Amino acid sequence: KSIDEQSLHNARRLFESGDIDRIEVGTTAGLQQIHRYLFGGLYDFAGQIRYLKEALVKIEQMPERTFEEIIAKYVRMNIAHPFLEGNGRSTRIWLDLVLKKNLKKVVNWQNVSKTLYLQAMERSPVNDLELRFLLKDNLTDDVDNREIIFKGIEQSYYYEGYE
Amino acid sequence: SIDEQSLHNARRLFESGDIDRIEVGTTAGLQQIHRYLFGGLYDFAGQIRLKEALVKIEQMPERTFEEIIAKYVRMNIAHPFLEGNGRSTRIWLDLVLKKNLKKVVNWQNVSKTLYLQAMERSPVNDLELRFLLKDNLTDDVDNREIIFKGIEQSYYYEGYE
Repeated sequence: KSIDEQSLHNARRLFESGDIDRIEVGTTAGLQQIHRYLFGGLYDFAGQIRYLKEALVKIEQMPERTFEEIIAKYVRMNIAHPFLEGNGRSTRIWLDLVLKKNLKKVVNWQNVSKTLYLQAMERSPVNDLELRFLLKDNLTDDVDNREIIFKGIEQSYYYEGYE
Repeated sequence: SIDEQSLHNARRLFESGDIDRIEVGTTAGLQQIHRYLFGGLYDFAGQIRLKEALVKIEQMPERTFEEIIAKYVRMNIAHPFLEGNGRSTRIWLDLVLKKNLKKVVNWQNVSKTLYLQAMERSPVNDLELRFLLKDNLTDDVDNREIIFKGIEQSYYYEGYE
């Protein structure tokens, strides 16, 4: 928990300090920046990519105009699994930045049940319908609300077992 | 994946014979193990997160089983690393047992539930821990079956399987 607990604080600091605004949106480098911030000083491979290189290039080039397009891009990044660890927590922040830029909305994760999220994610390689339906019902335009942000981060970490 | 990659590191430590260059019963020695096990995984691999306490601990005698276990318990309470204390310290314990008593713990026969109970109790009383580990000592310290199966059990203690 000590690794996860310190990462949780890093995630909170990322938004509080406003450093989140310096993260490149929708790119591999951006995802690396997030991973580096979250696990810097914890994982030796923080911000480091574990073919995979060519797949990531194709993924970041995917369009981000619609919710459906954004989710499709998110699902391949998840399948890509670019880091040894910390993929889900970093990618979910990665997703929100993309949603905020293009749709001016983010996912209110605190209202996204663990059971429904994991099922939808597990199913997404075959069909992302479950994931699209779940996340779309939980979009909010209140993208700078700290309650939504901090509670969202807590839920995100809850998805992987930290509490 | 971290645990899986670390498990291979632990296996290589004995396979390569690098285990024989590890300093026995010292803080620096424990750091060497931790570095070997989690190098390239933990940023703080081999690094202490206490220092004066560690100095006192490594100076503790290793003449008897009872003394070694007392030293082991002390190191456990110290919790010198942010993570990976248990897996690295158990290797640390075996080296001390091998050096002084020519025995090691046959971990594969040490039940997880019983081990965790004994460890939790050890700060109050190490009787449970001493008894459990003593029944599972073996002088066959170079048996590779015992070693590799032992490492697997050690990693199982913290939840990896």
